[PDB]
Amino acid sequence: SSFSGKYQLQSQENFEAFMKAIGLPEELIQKGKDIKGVSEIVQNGKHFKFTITAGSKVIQNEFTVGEEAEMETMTGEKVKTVVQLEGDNKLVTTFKNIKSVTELNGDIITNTMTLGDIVFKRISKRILE
Amino acid sequence: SSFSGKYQLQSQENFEAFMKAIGLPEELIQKGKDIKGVSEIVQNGKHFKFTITAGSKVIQNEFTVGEEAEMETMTGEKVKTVVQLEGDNKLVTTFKNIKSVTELNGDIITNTMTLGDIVFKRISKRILE
Ligand SMILES: CCCCCCCCCCCCCCCC(=O)O
Ligand SMILES: CCCCCCCCCCCCCCCC(=O)O
Repeated sequence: SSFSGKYQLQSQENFEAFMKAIGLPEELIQKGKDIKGVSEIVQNGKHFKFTITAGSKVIQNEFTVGEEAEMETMTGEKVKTVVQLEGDNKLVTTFKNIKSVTELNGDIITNTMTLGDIVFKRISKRILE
Repeated sequence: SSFSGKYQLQSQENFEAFMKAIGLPEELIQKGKDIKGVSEIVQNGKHFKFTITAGSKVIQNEFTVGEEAEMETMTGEKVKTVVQLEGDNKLVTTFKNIKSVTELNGDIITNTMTLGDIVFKRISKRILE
């Protein structure tokens, strides 16, 4: 129903391979790979505000599902894409050659980002306030 | 008693003035000045692990109070300093020309950094888990 909340990263798979493939500087990969930070989502209907801790960067994006949005990626590049709702608990988007699926299951969020043969997967858990 | 917790930034003063004074690019200042993120402290006796959300950057430092440690600053520079514990609720250190005081009262942390005539103050509140 609602994605809103604060989520702490629990585990992730293939961070280094994915970050190398998108061209992140090696120095930012090494300092960011072991950080387990907190991301915050604010949902108002179809409108989303994301404050994402990804490695050693904080990225803030907003968008409305189904509307074209301009989004900052991990490299700082801005991309124009549309985020779709699949079901009621999955956000799905494509940009460049990446497919991103954000799936909510109770207190667990799983983000899966596929780039060619690399699947970068983040599992986070809702902070219970 | 214990600093351990996740702390969400509530308010801050002189973020822009401090970041300009230490040489951060205006681009990074504008990106980060409105972010109200979560920082995490883990205390075990004299040992502290910090995961700090500072603007658009996440910085992860670790130190034992009273021992010289290398700490990453906002500029990416690693400084060697000693942090001391004053009482049970104040962390005090000085590096370059900055004095930093981190004070815990109840569930509120007040961080005050003084650089010349600029007092950079951050007020953050413990997330009640
Ligand atoms: C679509 C690009 C957004 C920014 C790219 C950063 C790479 C990681 C994105 C994961 C954010 C998904 C939100 C769930 C919480 C989390 O995993 O932090
Ligand atoms: C002294 C090394 C750290 C350098 C980073 C400076 C940016 C502000 C640091 C304040 C963190 C203090 C912990 C309380 C929580 C917070 O304010 O995020």
